[PDB]
Amino acid sequence: IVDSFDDMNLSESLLRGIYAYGFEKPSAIQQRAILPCIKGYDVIAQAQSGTGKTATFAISILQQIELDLKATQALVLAPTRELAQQIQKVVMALGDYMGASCHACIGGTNVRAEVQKLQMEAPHIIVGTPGRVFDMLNRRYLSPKYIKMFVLDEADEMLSRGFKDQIYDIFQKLNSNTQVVLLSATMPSDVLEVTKKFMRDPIRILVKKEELTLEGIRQFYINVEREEWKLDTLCDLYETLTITQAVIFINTRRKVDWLTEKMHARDFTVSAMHGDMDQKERDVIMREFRSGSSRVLITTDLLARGIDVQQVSLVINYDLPTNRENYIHRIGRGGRFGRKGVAINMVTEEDKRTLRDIETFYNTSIEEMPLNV
RNA sequence: AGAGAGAG
Ligand SMILES: COC(=O)[C@H]1[C@@H](O)[C@@]2(O)c3c(OC)cc(O[C@@H]4O[C@@H]([C@H](O)CO)CO[C@H]4OC)cc3O[C@@]2(c2ccc(OC)cc2)[C@@H]1c1ccccc1
Ligand SMILES: Nc1ncnc2c1ncn2[C@@H]1O[C@H](COP(=O)(O)OP(=O)(O)NP(=O)(O)O)[C@@H](O)[C@H]1O
Ligand SMILES: [Mg+2]
Repeated sequence: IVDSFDDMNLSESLLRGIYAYGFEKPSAIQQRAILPCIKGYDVIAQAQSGTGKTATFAISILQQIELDLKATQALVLAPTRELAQQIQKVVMALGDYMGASCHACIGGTNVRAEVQKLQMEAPHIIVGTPGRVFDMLNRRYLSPKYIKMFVLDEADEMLSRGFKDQIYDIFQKLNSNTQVVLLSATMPSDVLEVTKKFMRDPIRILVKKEELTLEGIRQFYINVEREEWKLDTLCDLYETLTITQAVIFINTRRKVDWLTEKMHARDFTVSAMHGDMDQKERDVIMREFRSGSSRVLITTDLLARGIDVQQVSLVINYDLPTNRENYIHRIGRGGRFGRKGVAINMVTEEDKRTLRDIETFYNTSIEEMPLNV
Protein backbone atom coordinates (compact mmCIF):
# COMPACT_ATOMS: atom_id res chain seq x y z
CA ILE A 1 0.00 0.00 0.00
CA VAL A 2 1.42 3.31 -1.30
CA ASP A 3 -0.71 6.31 -0.37
CA SER A 4 0.85 9.01 -2.56
CA PHE A 5 1.33 9.35 -6.34
CA ASP A 6 4.78 10.79 -5.49
CA ASP A 7 5.70 7.47 -3.83
CA MET A 8 5.17 5.31 -6.92
CA ASN A 9 8.38 6.06 -8.84
CA LEU A 10 6.39 7.60 -11.68
CA SER A 11 8.14 9.73 -14.27
CA GLU A 12 7.80 13.45 -13.62
CA SER A 13 5.97 14.04 -16.86
CA LEU A 14 3.37 11.39 -16.12
CA LEU A 15 2.88 13.06 -12.72
CA ARG A 16 2.27 16.40 -14.53
CA GLY A 17 -0.55 14.67 -16.43
CA ILE A 18 -2.01 13.02 -13.31
CA TYR A 19 -2.10 16.30 -11.39
CA ALA A 20 -3.38 18.23 -14.41
CA TYR A 21 -6.23 15.74 -14.72
CA GLY A 22 -7.24 16.80 -11.22
CA PHE A 23 -6.27 13.75 -9.20
CA GLU A 24 -4.61 14.60 -5.91
CA LYS A 25 -4.39 11.32 -3.95
CA PRO A 26 -4.62 7.69 -5.12
CA SER A 27 -7.79 5.77 -4.38
CA ALA A 28 -7.70 2.44 -2.57
CA ILE A 29 -7.37 0.32 -5.70
CA GLN A 30 -4.76 2.72 -7.11
CA GLN A 31 -2.68 2.40 -3.91
CA ARG A 32 -2.64 -1.40 -4.25
CA ALA A 33 -2.53 -2.26 -7.97
CA ILE A 34 -0.48 0.44 -9.76
CA LEU A 35 2.87 -0.77 -8.44
CA PRO A 36 2.44 -4.47 -9.37
CA CYS A 37 1.13 -3.45 -12.80
CA ILE A 38 4.15 -1.19 -13.44
CA LYS A 39 6.50 -3.97 -12.31
CA GLY A 40 5.06 -6.19 -15.03
CA TYR A 41 3.16 -8.81 -13.05
CA ASP A 42 -0.07 -10.30 -14.24
CA VAL A 43 -2.77 -8.76 -12.08
CA ILE A 44 -6.40 -9.57 -11.38
CA ALA A 45 -7.78 -6.34 -9.84
CA GLN A 46 -11.27 -6.37 -8.38
CA ALA A 47 -12.52 -3.19 -6.68
CA GLN A 48 -15.80 -1.45 -5.86
CA SER A 49 -17.65 0.41 -8.61
CA GLY A 50 -16.44 3.91 -9.20
CA THR A 51 -13.25 3.83 -7.18
CA GLY A 52 -10.75 4.51 -10.00
CA LYS A 53 -9.92 1.29 -11.82
CA THR A 54 -9.48 3.20 -15.15
CA ALA A 55 -6.64 5.36 -13.89
CA THR A 56 -5.18 2.30 -12.22
CA PHE A 57 -4.42 0.72 -15.58
CA ALA A 58 -3.92 3.96 -17.50
CA ILE A 59 -1.18 5.17 -15.13
CA SER A 60 0.51 1.77 -15.20
CA ILE A 61 0.46 1.63 -18.98
CA LEU A 62 1.75 5.16 -19.35
CA GLN A 63 4.63 4.56 -16.94
CA GLN A 64 5.73 1.57 -19.06
CA ILE A 65 5.52 3.24 -22.48
CA GLU A 66 8.76 3.95 -24.29
CA LEU A 67 7.70 7.31 -25.74
CA ASP A 68 10.29 7.53 -28.55
CA LEU A 69 9.39 4.04 -29.84
CA LYS A 70 6.66 4.88 -32.40
CA ALA A 71 4.86 1.54 -32.14
CA THR A 72 1.90 0.11 -30.31
CA GLN A 73 2.98 -1.09 -26.90
CA ALA A 74 -0.29 -1.64 -25.05
CA LEU A 75 -3.74 -2.88 -25.99
CA VAL A 76 -6.86 -2.27 -23.83
CA LEU A 77 -10.21 -3.90 -24.64
CA ALA A 78 -13.68 -2.97 -23.35
CA PRO A 79 -17.04 -4.66 -24.09
CA THR A 80 -18.75 -1.60 -25.49
CA ARG A 81 -17.95 1.21 -27.84
CA GLU A 82 -19.04 3.84 -25.30
CA LEU A 83 -16.74 2.49 -22.61
CA ALA A 84 -13.79 2.19 -25.00
CA GLN A 85 -14.28 5.81 -26.03
CA GLN A 86 -14.50 6.91 -22.42
CA ILE A 87 -11.35 5.02 -21.55
CA GLN A 88 -9.54 6.52 -24.52
CA LYS A 89 -10.30 10.03 -23.32
CA VAL A 90 -8.87 9.28 -19.86
CA VAL A 91 -5.63 7.73 -21.16
CA MET A 92 -5.19 10.53 -23.67
CA ALA A 93 -5.62 13.23 -21.01
CA LEU A 94 -3.28 11.50 -18.56
CA GLY A 95 -0.77 10.96 -21.35
CA ASP A 96 -1.09 14.31 -23.15
CA TYR A 97 1.65 16.28 -21.46
CA MET A 98 4.22 13.51 -21.66
CA GLY A 99 3.32 12.98 -25.31
CA ALA A 100 1.89 9.44 -25.30
CA SER A 101 -0.52 8.70 -28.17
CA CYS A 102 -3.75 6.77 -27.62
CA HIS A 103 -6.14 5.67 -30.40
CA ALA A 104 -9.67 4.27 -30.13
CA CYS A 105 -10.20 1.18 -32.29
CA ILE A 106 -14.00 0.72 -32.16
CA GLY A 107 -16.67 -0.49 -34.52
CA GLY A 108 -19.01 1.78 -36.37
CA THR A 109 -16.31 4.33 -37.27
CA ASN A 110 -15.01 5.09 -40.76
CA VAL A 111 -12.53 2.29 -41.58
CA ARG A 112 -10.67 4.21 -44.30
CA ALA A 113 -10.05 7.13 -41.97
CA GLU A 114 -8.83 4.79 -39.23
CA VAL A 115 -6.58 2.78 -41.59
CA GLN A 116 -4.99 6.01 -42.88
CA LYS A 117 -4.29 7.26 -39.33
CA LEU A 118 -2.69 3.92 -38.40
CA GLN A 119 -0.67 4.06 -41.63
CA MET A 120 0.51 7.53 -40.66
CA GLU A 121 2.00 6.39 -37.33
CA ALA A 122 1.32 3.46 -34.98
CA PRO A 123 -0.20 4.87 -31.75
CA HIS A 124 1.52 4.01 -28.44
CA ILE A 125 -1.71 2.68 -26.87
CA ILE A 126 -4.79 1.19 -28.55
CA VAL A 127 -8.11 1.14 -26.68
CA GLY A 128 -10.82 -0.71 -28.50
CA THR A 129 -13.65 -3.18 -28.78
CA PRO A 130 -12.80 -6.75 -29.75
CA GLY A 131 -14.41 -6.97 -33.17
CA ARG A 132 -12.71 -3.90 -34.68
CA VAL A 133 -9.42 -4.65 -32.92
CA PHE A 134 -9.27 -8.19 -34.29
CA ASP A 135 -10.19 -6.91 -37.78
CA MET A 136 -7.29 -4.43 -37.69
CA LEU A 137 -4.90 -7.15 -36.42
CA ASN A 138 -6.05 -9.50 -39.16
CA ARG A 139 -5.63 -6.88 -41.86
CA ARG A 140 -2.14 -6.22 -40.40
CA TYR A 141 -2.78 -2.47 -39.96
CA LEU A 142 -2.30 -3.03 -36.24
CA SER A 143 0.97 -4.71 -35.38
CA PRO A 144 1.36 -6.78 -32.17
CA LYS A 145 5.12 -6.93 -32.43
CA TYR A 146 5.78 -4.45 -29.57
CA ILE A 147 2.57 -4.93 -27.55
CA LYS A 148 3.83 -5.93 -24.11
CA MET A 149 0.68 -5.12 -22.07
CA PHE A 150 -2.86 -6.44 -22.64
CA VAL A 151 -5.61 -5.03 -20.42
CA LEU A 152 -9.14 -6.35 -20.14
CA ASP A 153 -11.41 -3.82 -18.52
CA GLU A 154 -14.79 -5.29 -17.39
CA ALA A 155 -12.82 -8.52 -17.47
CA ASP A 156 -15.60 -10.75 -16.30
CA GLU A 157 -17.81 -9.57 -19.12
CA MET A 158 -14.94 -9.98 -21.58
CA LEU A 159 -14.37 -13.54 -20.34
CA SER A 160 -18.04 -14.50 -20.42
CA ARG A 161 -19.24 -17.18 -22.83
CA GLY A 162 -20.14 -14.64 -25.51
CA PHE A 163 -16.83 -12.72 -25.45
CA LYS A 164 -14.09 -15.07 -24.26
CA ASP A 165 -13.54 -16.46 -27.73
CA GLN A 166 -13.12 -13.00 -29.21
CA ILE A 167 -10.59 -12.23 -26.48
CA TYR A 168 -8.81 -15.56 -27.02
CA ASP A 169 -8.58 -14.93 -30.79
CA ILE A 170 -6.93 -11.56 -30.18
CA PHE A 171 -4.69 -13.08 -27.51
CA GLN A 172 -3.31 -15.48 -30.19
CA LYS A 173 -1.70 -12.54 -31.99
CA LEU A 174 0.23 -11.35 -28.92
CA ASN A 175 3.72 -12.44 -27.87
CA SER A 176 3.95 -15.14 -25.20
CA ASN A 177 5.63 -12.63 -22.88
CA THR A 178 2.68 -10.18 -22.88
CA GLN A 179 1.67 -8.90 -19.46
CA VAL A 180 -2.08 -9.38 -18.82
CA VAL A 181 -4.12 -7.18 -16.49
CA LEU A 182 -7.80 -7.78 -15.74
CA LEU A 183 -10.01 -5.35 -13.88
CA SER A 184 -13.69 -5.43 -12.84
CA ALA A 185 -15.97 -4.66 -9.95
CA THR A 186 -17.12 -8.30 -10.17
CA MET A 187 -14.95 -11.39 -10.42
CA PRO A 188 -17.15 -14.49 -10.17
CA SER A 189 -15.84 -18.00 -9.47
CA ASP A 190 -16.32 -19.25 -13.05
CA VAL A 191 -14.43 -16.33 -14.55
CA LEU A 192 -11.48 -16.76 -12.17
CA GLU A 193 -11.14 -20.35 -13.43
CA VAL A 194 -11.03 -19.10 -17.04
CA THR A 195 -8.22 -16.67 -16.11
CA LYS A 196 -5.70 -19.56 -16.06
CA LYS A 197 -5.79 -19.76 -19.88
CA PHE A 198 -4.57 -16.14 -19.94
CA MET A 199 -2.37 -15.68 -16.91
CA ARG A 200 0.73 -16.92 -15.09
CA ASP A 201 0.58 -17.05 -11.24
CA PRO A 202 -1.06 -13.62 -11.17
CA ILE A 203 -1.39 -11.18 -8.33
CA ARG A 204 -4.97 -11.35 -7.05
CA ILE A 205 -6.54 -8.30 -5.48
CA LEU A 206 -10.11 -9.38 -4.69
CA VAL A 207 -13.10 -8.06 -2.75
CA LYS A 208 -15.15 -10.22 -0.39
CA LYS A 209 -18.63 -10.54 -1.90
CA GLU A 210 -20.31 -9.41 1.38
CA GLU A 211 -18.32 -6.16 1.21
CA LEU A 212 -18.70 -5.35 -2.47
CA THR A 213 -21.78 -3.10 -2.46
CA LEU A 214 -21.04 0.57 -1.82
CA GLU A 215 -22.06 2.01 1.53
CA GLY A 216 -23.17 5.30 -0.08
CA ILE A 217 -25.69 3.77 -2.53
CA ARG A 218 -28.98 3.18 -0.66
CA GLN A 219 -30.83 0.27 -2.29
CA PHE A 220 -34.63 0.08 -2.30
CA TYR A 221 -37.36 -2.06 -3.79
CA ILE A 222 -40.96 -1.43 -4.79
CA ASN A 223 -43.25 -4.44 -4.90
CA VAL A 224 -45.45 -4.39 -7.97
CA GLU A 225 -48.66 -6.31 -7.25
CA ARG A 226 -50.05 -8.82 -9.73
CA GLU A 227 -52.88 -6.57 -11.00
CA GLU A 228 -50.68 -3.47 -11.10
CA TRP A 229 -48.85 -2.21 -14.14
CA LYS A 230 -45.10 -1.76 -13.61
CA LEU A 231 -45.35 1.24 -15.93
CA ASP A 232 -47.76 3.03 -13.54
CA THR A 233 -45.45 2.26 -10.64
CA LEU A 234 -42.55 3.95 -12.44
CA CYS A 235 -44.61 6.94 -13.56
CA ASP A 236 -46.16 7.55 -10.13
CA LEU A 237 -42.71 7.44 -8.56
CA TYR A 238 -41.08 9.42 -11.34
CA GLU A 239 -43.49 12.32 -10.75
CA THR A 240 -42.67 12.64 -7.04
CA LEU A 241 -38.90 12.94 -7.89
CA THR A 242 -36.58 15.90 -8.59
CA ILE A 243 -33.93 14.29 -10.78
CA THR A 244 -30.44 15.61 -11.27
CA GLN A 245 -29.58 12.76 -13.61
CA ALA A 246 -30.90 9.22 -13.62
CA VAL A 247 -30.55 5.97 -15.53
CA ILE A 248 -33.36 3.49 -16.00
CA PHE A 249 -32.24 -0.01 -16.92
CA ILE A 250 -34.35 -2.28 -19.14
CA ASN A 251 -33.46 -5.81 -20.23
CA THR A 252 -34.26 -5.61 -23.99
CA ARG A 253 -33.84 -3.13 -26.84
CA ARG A 254 -37.49 -3.65 -27.76
CA LYS A 255 -38.62 -2.61 -24.31
CA VAL A 256 -36.26 0.44 -24.24
CA ASP A 257 -37.99 1.80 -27.35
CA TRP A 258 -41.42 1.04 -25.96
CA LEU A 259 -40.77 2.62 -22.57
CA THR A 260 -39.27 5.74 -24.12
CA GLU A 261 -42.40 6.22 -26.13
CA LYS A 262 -44.71 5.63 -23.14
CA MET A 263 -42.81 8.12 -21.05
CA HIS A 264 -42.97 10.74 -23.81
CA ALA A 265 -46.70 10.04 -23.86
CA ARG A 266 -46.85 11.18 -20.20
CA ASP A 267 -44.80 14.32 -20.89
CA PHE A 268 -41.59 13.01 -19.30
CA THR A 269 -38.33 14.08 -20.93
CA VAL A 270 -36.16 11.00 -21.46
CA SER A 271 -33.73 9.75 -24.07
CA ALA A 272 -33.12 6.16 -25.15
CA MET A 273 -29.83 4.34 -25.76
CA HIS A 274 -29.24 0.83 -27.03
CA GLY A 275 -27.06 -1.16 -29.35
CA ASP A 276 -29.34 -1.26 -32.39
CA MET A 277 -28.98 2.51 -32.95
CA ASP A 278 -26.51 3.88 -35.50
CA GLN A 279 -23.14 4.70 -33.95
CA LYS A 280 -23.56 8.37 -34.83
CA GLU A 281 -26.82 8.41 -32.84
CA ARG A 282 -25.23 6.51 -29.91
CA ASP A 283 -22.46 9.12 -29.82
CA VAL A 284 -24.91 12.03 -29.81
CA ILE A 285 -27.06 10.50 -27.05
CA MET A 286 -24.06 9.77 -24.87
CA ARG A 287 -22.57 13.25 -25.41
CA GLU A 288 -25.84 14.97 -24.51
CA PHE A 289 -26.27 12.88 -21.33
CA ARG A 290 -22.66 13.51 -20.23
CA SER A 291 -23.15 17.23 -20.69
CA GLY A 292 -26.42 17.28 -18.71
CA SER A 293 -28.59 18.29 -21.69
CA SER A 294 -30.70 15.20 -21.16
CA ARG A 295 -31.40 14.21 -17.57
CA VAL A 296 -32.79 10.69 -17.83
CA LEU A 297 -31.51 7.86 -19.98
CA ILE A 298 -33.46 4.68 -20.62
CA THR A 299 -31.04 2.00 -21.59
CA THR A 300 -30.03 -1.61 -21.79
CA ASP A 301 -27.02 -3.19 -20.16
CA LEU A 302 -25.02 -1.46 -22.94
CA LEU A 303 -24.46 1.21 -20.30
CA ALA A 304 -24.41 -0.96 -17.17
CA ARG A 305 -20.63 -1.31 -17.11
CA GLY A 306 -17.95 1.29 -16.68
CA ILE A 307 -19.84 4.39 -17.85
CA ASP A 308 -18.93 7.33 -15.60
CA VAL A 309 -21.28 10.34 -15.37
CA GLN A 310 -20.68 12.03 -12.04
CA GLN A 311 -24.06 13.72 -11.86
CA VAL A 312 -25.98 10.42 -11.97
CA SER A 313 -27.44 9.99 -8.53
CA LEU A 314 -30.41 7.70 -9.27
CA VAL A 315 -30.55 4.27 -10.88
CA ILE A 316 -33.86 2.55 -11.51
CA ASN A 317 -33.91 -1.17 -12.35
CA TYR A 318 -37.16 -1.33 -14.23
CA ASP A 319 -36.23 -4.89 -15.15
CA LEU A 320 -33.96 -6.85 -12.85
CA PRO A 321 -30.76 -8.09 -14.45
CA THR A 322 -30.53 -11.69 -15.74
CA ASN A 323 -27.20 -12.29 -13.89
CA ARG A 324 -26.30 -11.07 -10.43
CA GLU A 325 -23.03 -9.39 -11.51
CA ASN A 326 -24.83 -6.82 -13.67
CA TYR A 327 -26.82 -5.78 -10.60
CA ILE A 328 -23.58 -4.51 -9.03
CA HIS A 329 -22.58 -2.67 -12.19
CA ARG A 330 -26.00 -1.10 -12.81
CA ILE A 331 -26.36 0.36 -9.37
CA GLY A 332 -22.79 1.48 -9.51
CA ARG A 333 -23.69 4.04 -12.18
CA GLY A 334 -24.76 6.30 -9.30
CA GLY A 335 -22.57 7.06 -6.33
CA ARG A 336 -19.34 7.58 -8.32
CA PHE A 337 -16.12 8.09 -6.29
CA GLY A 338 -17.83 8.22 -2.91
CA ARG A 339 -20.93 10.25 -3.75
CA LYS A 340 -24.20 9.19 -2.19
CA GLY A 341 -26.66 7.64 -4.62
CA VAL A 342 -29.91 5.72 -4.72
CA ALA A 343 -30.92 2.59 -6.60
CA ILE A 344 -34.57 1.56 -6.91
CA ASN A 345 -35.65 -1.94 -7.92
CA MET A 346 -39.11 -2.63 -9.35
CA VAL A 347 -40.09 -6.14 -8.26
CA THR A 348 -42.94 -8.17 -9.68
CA GLU A 349 -43.72 -11.55 -8.12
CA GLU A 350 -41.58 -13.30 -10.78
CA ASP A 351 -38.70 -11.01 -9.78
CA LYS A 352 -38.56 -12.01 -6.11
CA ARG A 353 -36.25 -15.01 -6.70
CA THR A 354 -33.86 -12.88 -8.71
CA LEU A 355 -33.67 -10.17 -6.10
CA ARG A 356 -33.33 -12.76 -3.33
CA ASP A 357 -30.28 -14.28 -5.02
CA ILE A 358 -28.72 -10.80 -5.25
CA GLU A 359 -29.37 -10.00 -1.56
CA THR A 360 -28.08 -13.26 -0.12
CA PHE A 361 -25.02 -13.50 -2.38
CA TYR A 362 -23.80 -9.94 -1.74
CA ASN A 363 -25.30 -9.92 1.79
CA THR A 364 -26.62 -6.46 1.04
CA SER A 365 -29.53 -4.55 2.50
CA ILE A 366 -32.37 -3.72 0.08
CA GLU A 367 -35.12 -2.01 1.99
CA GLU A 368 -38.69 -1.07 1.20
CA MET A 369 -38.78 2.33 -0.45
CA PRO A 370 -39.78 5.00 2.16
CA LEU A 371 -41.84 8.15 1.58
CA ASN A 372 -38.87 10.51 2.11
CA VAL A 373 -37.74 10.26 -1.56
C1' A B 1 -31.92 -16.29 -23.97
C1' G B 2 -31.02 -11.41 -23.14
C1' A B 3 -27.27 -7.73 -23.68
C1' G B 4 -22.99 -6.68 -26.22
C1' A B 5 -19.13 -7.46 -29.71
C1' G B 6 -15.35 -6.20 -37.33
C1' A B 7 -15.73 -5.09 -42.43
C1' G B 8 -18.76 -5.54 -46.52
C1 LIG C 1 -17.64 -16.53 -33.10
O1 LIG C 1 -17.33 -15.57 -34.07
C2 LIG C 1 -16.84 -14.32 -33.59
O2 LIG C 1 -16.67 -14.14 -32.39
C3 LIG C 1 -16.59 -13.21 -34.65
C4 LIG C 1 -18.17 -12.74 -35.24
O3 LIG C 1 -18.95 -12.99 -34.15
C5 LIG C 1 -17.91 -11.49 -35.77
O4 LIG C 1 -17.95 -11.57 -37.18
C6 LIG C 1 -18.82 -10.37 -35.32
C7 LIG C 1 -20.19 -10.26 -35.41
O5 LIG C 1 -20.99 -11.35 -35.94
C8 LIG C 1 -22.41 -11.03 -36.05
C9 LIG C 1 -20.81 -9.05 -34.90
C10 LIG C 1 -20.04 -8.04 -34.36
O6 LIG C 1 -20.53 -6.83 -33.89
C11 LIG C 1 -21.86 -6.50 -34.29
O7 LIG C 1 -22.12 -6.68 -35.63
C12 LIG C 1 -21.28 -5.92 -36.47
C13 LIG C 1 -21.54 -6.29 -37.92
O8 LIG C 1 -22.75 -5.74 -38.32
C14 LIG C 1 -21.64 -7.84 -38.07
O9 LIG C 1 -20.49 -8.54 -38.81
C15 LIG C 1 -21.48 -4.45 -36.10
O10 LIG C 1 -21.13 -4.18 -34.75
C16 LIG C 1 -21.86 -4.99 -33.87
O11 LIG C 1 -23.16 -4.51 -33.74
C17 LIG C 1 -23.23 -3.17 -33.31
C18 LIG C 1 -18.67 -8.16 -34.31
C19 LIG C 1 -18.10 -9.34 -34.78
O12 LIG C 1 -16.63 -9.67 -34.76
C20 LIG C 1 -16.48 -11.06 -35.28
C21 LIG C 1 -15.36 -10.92 -36.25
C22 LIG C 1 -15.03 -11.88 -37.28
C23 LIG C 1 -13.94 -11.61 -38.15
C24 LIG C 1 -13.19 -10.46 -37.98
O13 LIG C 1 -12.08 -10.16 -38.82
C25 LIG C 1 -11.82 -11.18 -39.72
C26 LIG C 1 -13.50 -9.52 -36.95
C27 LIG C 1 -14.59 -9.78 -36.12
C28 LIG C 1 -16.19 -12.16 -34.05
C29 LIG C 1 -14.69 -11.95 -33.58
C30 LIG C 1 -13.77 -12.93 -33.89
C31 LIG C 1 -12.52 -12.78 -33.44
C32 LIG C 1 -12.19 -11.67 -32.64
C33 LIG C 1 -13.14 -10.72 -32.32
C34 LIG C 1 -14.39 -10.85 -32.78
N1 LIG D 1 -7.37 9.25 -7.52
C1 LIG D 1 -8.54 9.80 -7.84
N2 LIG D 1 -8.90 10.97 -7.25
C2 LIG D 1 -10.06 11.54 -7.59
N3 LIG D 1 -10.98 11.12 -8.46
C3 LIG D 1 -10.60 9.96 -9.04
C4 LIG D 1 -9.42 9.26 -8.79
N4 LIG D 1 -9.36 8.12 -9.58
C5 LIG D 1 -10.48 8.15 -10.26
N5 LIG D 1 -11.28 9.23 -9.99
C6 LIG D 1 -12.58 9.51 -10.60
O1 LIG D 1 -13.53 8.58 -10.13
C7 LIG D 1 -14.52 8.30 -11.15
C8 LIG D 1 -14.66 6.80 -11.32
O2 LIG D 1 -13.46 6.33 -12.01
P1 LIG D 1 -13.49 5.02 -12.95
O3 LIG D 1 -12.08 4.69 -13.39
O4 LIG D 1 -14.51 5.22 -14.03
O5 LIG D 1 -14.04 3.91 -11.92
P2 LIG D 1 -14.14 2.32 -12.01
O6 LIG D 1 -13.45 1.81 -10.75
O7 LIG D 1 -13.55 1.86 -13.29
N6 LIG D 1 -15.79 2.21 -11.90
P3 LIG D 1 -16.55 0.91 -12.69
O8 LIG D 1 -15.87 0.57 -14.05
O9 LIG D 1 -17.97 1.36 -12.85
O10 LIG D 1 -16.42 -0.34 -11.79
C9 LIG D 1 -14.06 9.08 -12.39
O11 LIG D 1 -14.79 10.30 -12.40
C10 LIG D 1 -12.58 9.34 -12.11
O12 LIG D 1 -12.09 10.56 -12.66
MG1 LIG E 1 -14.27 1.00 -14.94
